[PDB]
Amino acid sequence: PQITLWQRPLVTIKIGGQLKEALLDTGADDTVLEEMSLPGRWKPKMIGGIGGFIKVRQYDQIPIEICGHKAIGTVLVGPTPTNVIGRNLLTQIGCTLNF
Amino acid sequence: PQITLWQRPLVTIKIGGQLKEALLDTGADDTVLEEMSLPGRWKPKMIGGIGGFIKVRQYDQIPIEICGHKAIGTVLVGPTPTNVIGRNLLTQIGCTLNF
Ligand SMILES: COC(=O)N[C@H](C(=O)NN(CCC[C@@]1(O)Cc2ccc(cc2)C/C=C/CNC(=O)[C@H](C(C)C)NC1=O)Cc1ccc([C@H]2C=S=CC2)cc1)C(C)(C)C
Ligand SMILES: [Cl-]
Ligand SMILES: [Cl-]
Ligand SMILES: [Cl-]
Repeated sequence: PQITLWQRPLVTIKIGGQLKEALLDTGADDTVLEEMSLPGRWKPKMIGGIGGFIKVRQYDQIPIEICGHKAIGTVLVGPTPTNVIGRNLLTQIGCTLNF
Repeated sequence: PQITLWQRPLVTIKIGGQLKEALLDTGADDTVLEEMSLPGRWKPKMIGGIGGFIKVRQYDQIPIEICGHKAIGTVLVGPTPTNVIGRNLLTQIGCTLNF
């Protein structure tokens, strides 16, 4: 698809069999979701945003569908204000910025 | 241009007679720059991201040039950890996400 930016670029993702809404964010290195359960072991990560730093749980090699495009990669889980899909997954689904 | 997302999508902007580097951020409603002087009226605003909120000054109708493309819009100025170009200016240079 081609997504213009007059509204927030919110898309449906699927992860762990569940649909969620998430924001496609080219300004984010990483993908970070609101509290949820994921399988396996996690590692610690501190990520920085506009307001400061939060601690999140890092899960690797997680399957996630983004607008129907399949990806498998690192998902961070923590107290984010919204679900955000960052460049780690945007690259997997072949996203670019164009003007 | 077509901008890949293997790396952070940094561009040069011209604003208030200054050249600055900024991040093209489809997840940002607003454009926020580190402390700088701008002409004209402003009003205070709180903006939120990962890590919580910061207080910024909101300047309206500011001319900016981004990768050779002229636009005009609201620019927020304050203690942001990095310069971000948000959707309010990305729309004006005809920037889209594609995959
Ligand atoms: C390299 O680290 C990162 O990629 N951080 C990422 C990130 O925050 N990077 N930044 C992109 C902006 C994040 C976000 O689009 C992400 C975002 C957060 C909240 C919301 C939407 C989108 C809902 C709140 C509504 C309105 N909020 C915003 O639109 C704000 C803008 C006012 C900035 N939008 C955002 O803050 C900008 C940003 C980049 C770097 C840094 C750091 C540099 S040094 C320490 C931090 C801070 C902010 C992230 C998501 C993993 C925490
Ligand atoms: Cl990844
Ligand atoms: Cl504007
Ligand atoms: Cl358009």
